[PDB]
Amino acid sequence: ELPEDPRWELPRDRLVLGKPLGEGAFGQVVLAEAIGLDKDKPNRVTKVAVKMLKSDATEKDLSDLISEMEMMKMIGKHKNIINLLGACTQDGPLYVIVEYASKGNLREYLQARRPPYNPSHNPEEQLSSKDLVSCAYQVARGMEYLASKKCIHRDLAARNVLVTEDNVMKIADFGLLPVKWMAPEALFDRIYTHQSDVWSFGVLLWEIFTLGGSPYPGVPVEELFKLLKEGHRMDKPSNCTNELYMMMRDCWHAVPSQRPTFKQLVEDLDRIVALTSNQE
Ligand SMILES: C=CC(=O)Nc1cccc(CN2C(=O)N(c3c(Cl)c(OC)cc(OC)c3Cl)Cc3cnc(NCCCCN(CC)CC)nc32)c1
Repeated sequence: ELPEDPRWELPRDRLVLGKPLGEGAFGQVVLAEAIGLDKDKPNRVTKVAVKMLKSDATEKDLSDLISEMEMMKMIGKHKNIINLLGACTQDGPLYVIVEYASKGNLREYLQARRPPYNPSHNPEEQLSSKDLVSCAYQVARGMEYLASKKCIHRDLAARNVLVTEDNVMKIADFGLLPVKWMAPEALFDRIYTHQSDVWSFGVLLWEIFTLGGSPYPGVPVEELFKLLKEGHRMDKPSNCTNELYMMMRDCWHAVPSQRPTFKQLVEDLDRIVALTSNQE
């Protein structure tokens, strides 16, 4: 069986399992309430997300779940990633307990906040110019942290960033459609690096300032890798500054070594957030 780890072990009865949050590839996720997660305050209830194996699951799904958990232990804590909070490993089925993000993925969040095409049946308040740039900064901070711990994401996109109740951006699914976020060298040669994540961040920036737009709209998968070699880049979003468009373009450098780092992107975005007003 799985060995115990008392750094992360929470008893099974301390977890009140709630409604489904989504069905992942490795397993199913559910909303839950953890009693006495902070052992200093044992009478408190904390809303958490809980990952478990599906009904029709195999030995490969178990080892991938265990690998994700163990990877999350090593990477450590940061405000702008989904953090490991605990695990139930002993009594029966494996539960992996992580932070909960009540507002869902960044793409749907942004799409819902478009002016009333807005696909949501429940629209929300429009995001200011400073809010959009702040979102990019936080996502860059998370990636800066992940990169500093030698973690290569391999699928950074607005759909894999989650948003908390307090509107904190959190990188999701980092311890493991998609071709349009891949750098040419990842798409062609399967070479994933921190620089290929930087390319992906550029597509994520374009998602932010299109309020969750589909990149390369109407472009087939077969056409894209040719068009990227020819030097095609996405045009500036209608409601985007030239500075922020230049940042996307720098992320989309054909030569990987010429892309900025997340360290530098965080510094550039820090300056732009200060220079951007809330009145816009
Ligand atoms: C819009 C849906 C949406 O974004 N769904 C979604 C997207 C990605 C991931 C999930 C499921 N889930 C994980 O996989 N997460 C996750 C993550 Cl990101 C992870 O990467 C490090 C590792 C995990 O297990 C080890 C889990 Cl469970 C945690 C999580 C946190 N908050 C939510 N809120 C949905 C709260 C969504 C509730 N919505 C109403 C139906 C709000 C619009 N969902 C989480 C759901």
